[PDB]
Amino acid sequence: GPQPISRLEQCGINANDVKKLEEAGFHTVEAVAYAPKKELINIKGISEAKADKILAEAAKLVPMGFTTATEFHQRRSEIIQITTGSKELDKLLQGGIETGSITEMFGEFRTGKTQICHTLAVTCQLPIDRGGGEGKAMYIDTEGTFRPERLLAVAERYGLSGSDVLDNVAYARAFNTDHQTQLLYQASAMMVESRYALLIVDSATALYRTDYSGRGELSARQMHLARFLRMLLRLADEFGVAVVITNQVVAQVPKKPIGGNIIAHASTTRLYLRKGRGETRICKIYDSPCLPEAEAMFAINADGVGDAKD
Amino acid sequence: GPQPISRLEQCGINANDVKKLEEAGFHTVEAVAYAPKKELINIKGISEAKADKILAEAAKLVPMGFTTATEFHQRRSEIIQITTGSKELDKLLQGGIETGSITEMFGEFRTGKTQICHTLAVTCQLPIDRGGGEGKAMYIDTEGTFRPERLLAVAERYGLSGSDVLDNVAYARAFNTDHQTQLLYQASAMMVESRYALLIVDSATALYRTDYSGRGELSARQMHLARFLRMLLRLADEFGVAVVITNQVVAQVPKKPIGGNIIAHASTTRLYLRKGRGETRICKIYDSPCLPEAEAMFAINADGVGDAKD
Amino acid sequence: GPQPISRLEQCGINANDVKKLEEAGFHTVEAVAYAPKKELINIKGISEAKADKILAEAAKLVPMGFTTATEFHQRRSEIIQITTGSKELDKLLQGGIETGSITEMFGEFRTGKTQICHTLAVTCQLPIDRGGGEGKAMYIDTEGTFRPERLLAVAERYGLSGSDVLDNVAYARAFNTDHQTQLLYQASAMMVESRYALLIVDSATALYRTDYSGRGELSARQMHLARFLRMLLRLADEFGVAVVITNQVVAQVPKKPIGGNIIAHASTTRLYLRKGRGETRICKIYDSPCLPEAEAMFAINADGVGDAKD
DNA sequence: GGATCATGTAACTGGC
Ligand SMILES: Nc1ncnc2c1ncn2[C@@H]1O[C@H](COP(=O)(O)OP(=O)(O)OP(=O)(O)O)[C@@H](O)[C@H]1O
Ligand SMILES: Nc1ncnc2c1ncn2[C@@H]1O[C@H](COP(=O)(O)OP(=O)(O)OP(=O)(O)O)[C@@H](O)[C@H]1O
Ligand SMILES: Nc1ncnc2c1ncn2[C@@H]1O[C@H](COP(=O)(O)OP(=O)(O)OP(=O)(O)O)[C@@H](O)[C@H]1O
Ligand SMILES: [Ca+2]
Ligand SMILES: [Ca+2]
Ligand SMILES: [Ca+2]
Ligand SMILES: [Ca+2]
Ligand SMILES: [Ca+2]
Ligand SMILES: [Ca+2]
Repeated sequence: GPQPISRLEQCGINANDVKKLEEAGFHTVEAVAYAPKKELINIKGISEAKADKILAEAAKLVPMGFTTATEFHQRRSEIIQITTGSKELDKLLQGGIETGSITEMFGEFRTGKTQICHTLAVTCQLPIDRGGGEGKAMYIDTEGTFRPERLLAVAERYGLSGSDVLDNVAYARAFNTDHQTQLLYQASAMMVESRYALLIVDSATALYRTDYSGRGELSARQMHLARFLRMLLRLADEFGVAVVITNQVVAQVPKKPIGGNIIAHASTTRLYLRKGRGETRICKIYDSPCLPEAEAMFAINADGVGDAKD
Repeated sequence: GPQPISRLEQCGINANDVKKLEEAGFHTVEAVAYAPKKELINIKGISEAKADKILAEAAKLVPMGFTTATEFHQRRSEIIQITTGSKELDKLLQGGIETGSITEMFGEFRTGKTQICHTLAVTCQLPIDRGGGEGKAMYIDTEGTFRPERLLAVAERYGLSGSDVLDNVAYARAFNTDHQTQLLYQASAMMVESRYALLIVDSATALYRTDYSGRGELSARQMHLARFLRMLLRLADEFGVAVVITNQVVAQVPKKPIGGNIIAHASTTRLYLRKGRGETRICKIYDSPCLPEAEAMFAINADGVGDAKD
Repeated sequence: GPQPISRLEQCGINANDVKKLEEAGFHTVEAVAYAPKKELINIKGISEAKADKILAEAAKLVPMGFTTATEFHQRRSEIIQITTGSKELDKLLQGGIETGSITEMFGEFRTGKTQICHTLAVTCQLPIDRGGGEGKAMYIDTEGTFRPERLLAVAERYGLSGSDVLDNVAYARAFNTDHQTQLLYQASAMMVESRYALLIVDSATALYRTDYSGRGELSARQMHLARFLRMLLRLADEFGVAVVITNQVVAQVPKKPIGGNIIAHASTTRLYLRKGRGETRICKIYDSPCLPEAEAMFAINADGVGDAKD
């Protein structure tokens, strides 16, 4: 895991400065080592003469320099992949939902974006031997569509105790794009105390359509969204968590997701879920750096996402 | 219930600013805490130096941060669900129409969308022990199809006095999509004085088809509809009311509702009502985050929506 | 290849000064001969009386003066051009990706910018007879989208041993625009020990959008980007390497790359990759000093970039 | 013993 920022005290930085960084939003040596000098200068008391030291001290602990592709490949092969609850889907994602990267599943209504985010909120608590991620879940909602009774229905399918599952899911609701980005700063706090394995934002773009209405507000909403998606990338790098965000679609004037190019570039995996028949949906890999563009065929059963009981 | 915005006076904000917010459309601390900084800046007198304070003061009263899924589940289990007037329907919706979320029932003509909205306007006044919601009703109409004589016919079935029922239903007619959105701002006013348990918009999209005619006006009508549906979500969150909106259908060129993706995403529950035989209709769950896609079989009797008297 | 800066010791400069230059960022006589007097003065110990000598001594070894266009043309005709993995693309680039110049491929998501950078990371190790570049690869990533399993899939297609290929690719991740420019200084170190044939930055502008947010920060981000792109040009001139950088696009408010004029001028070749159908993309020459503006039609197969298997 | 001037980018539905 990541080293808490209090470790920096043992290096030459007084607690007055460290406690100035924790108030800014840094609760981990990684989060400071990743930050550029410009952000440290931007703190009310962190003078230039300090930030140069803080950065040079933090870089001593974390590896910034190069490495051969072998160490990366060997380390990457040990990355956790949370099971989706569907053998057909994991066969498509080659194991499951990666961690340390941003996955985005978009699709027309009813296609089960919130349902996948609900099983993932549970299976991410399974032991690694069972495909899970061995950690708590973190569910930021922007719709009011968080239904814990759907967490129990899948918790019982996997044998876990419904009591503990509803205790290892930290829920919060965003009421506007400002609160939504603010909950991420409070998220970095909680993520250094307990171990989280999955952070969910559902939906990641639902509030941006309405908070920025005028045609002149469009360039400002994509840039506010860009910082939000970058904040999400910082949590994945620093905490080794798995970020799953949910998008919405729009008609090409056939379905095409919203958010624009800023979200299509930032996302590493895009899953396009369309409805098939009855309760069986069709997930297709829209974008990925390693998976071939293919399709699967999962379902939405009374016990969460599963396979098409045909 | 929600705290009126005058409570904010006891914190450091002068009445000149509070009375500037009430003129904007905020009559509740929640409605201010949910609003983003951008909207407060947009008021004629609320400078940046104030909005940062107003937001930071309002957030002290209402909970914005995280919480475990247990507190949510325990609190969610105590949510009110208004009876539909049909045992078969409540068995489908698992208790009745939820509050604090947007329910949408669409369907071909005659299929009883206005009739369901008429019984709901009455049963939402029943005591909670009888399945109701213990509160007044709020009926925005965009068709002229509000018939109070149908409110009496169901008021007498439930034993309530027809006099009081027609006194606890606040009716208003929208003549265009602008007036329709304007009535919501006057709705937040009335909802903080009295206690409302149900807000109805029938129909929610009937006026959008005609107010925006040209093919180039389509992107502007979906965005005006997006703000309207977001205004509806703010009332459900802030006032804990139950929003029921009515849609229309169109032929796939078999029935498919209008409004597009902006209304399908925003709605949490979509009910598809088709005609069966005689006076018996068939409600089917088109979209929901917790209910399985099933069907029921209600009817339209002389005393409102009921069960198929077979 | 380029002469290491220790060769300058055999001329009249003491090791104290040379070791002062290597700490600055010069590890090659060329890199010193190219540097202006102003930069040498800027070192903590290199007085004016030294820099004039160091420059005049370095210029004795490397050719700075004029030459006829014949020697250049004869020498230019012997420049290496790394194969893209697609016969259709090499026919467009007339042989492949040039070395000693900055190539930039931009395009909407999914269009295979990271995939091209992945095959190029492998084929640049092929012997020159097979179209490669006979050298190691250098992959600076700013997205976390470096997938070594895609390096193996193309390594096996070309018969090379997957073990050695993942040993000749030096990977590093940039977490902000400061670290990104810092990795170039550590790159000049490694490039004088081993022989590199290709340096990759993917993406070259992804971090600049977010690190500089305010409208007033725009003039400072283009200038920080200008130095970065100049650092890239110094590596191409001094080390004879091939620099391939990846850009992102934005909507004209159809696709137009970001970075502004500073990156459009600095780039010598700009390739515009759009999606065609299925797995077949379309690369078009946006800017080049010698190639006509044409298009090709490659693909993204399970073994990397290739030709459209039609 | 004794004063003085100059530049630089960025998305979005609707029957017979
Ligand atoms: N308990 C359940 N058992 C079976 N199916 C269910 C259950 N709860 C919901 N569903 C089904 O799951 C689907 C709802 O999916 P979900 O709520 O994830 O959609 P979504 O992509 O979030 O949509 P939107 O854009 O409207 O928010 C519907 O088909 C619904 O019938
Ligand atoms: N008093 C009544 N007793 C019995 N049935 C009635 C009564 N009033 C209306 N109905 C029936 O209810 C149906 C009308 O339903 P309703 O007005 O809710 O339709 P709707 O979905 O709003 O339609 P539209 O799209 O045309 O507005 C018809 O079948 C009509 O015969
Ligand atoms: N192993 C594979 N086999 C076949 N196709 C693949 C494979 N891995 C990825 N792809 C395809 O390659 C494309 C991804 O391209 P790439 O990752 O290079 O895009 P990009 O230009 O970097 O995008 P972005 O801006 O999102 O980073 C997708 O169409 C994906 O389906
Ligand atoms: Ca949802
Ligand atoms: Ca992407
Ligand atoms: Ca009606
Ligand atoms: Ca919905
Ligand atoms: Ca990429
Ligand atoms: Ca150029």
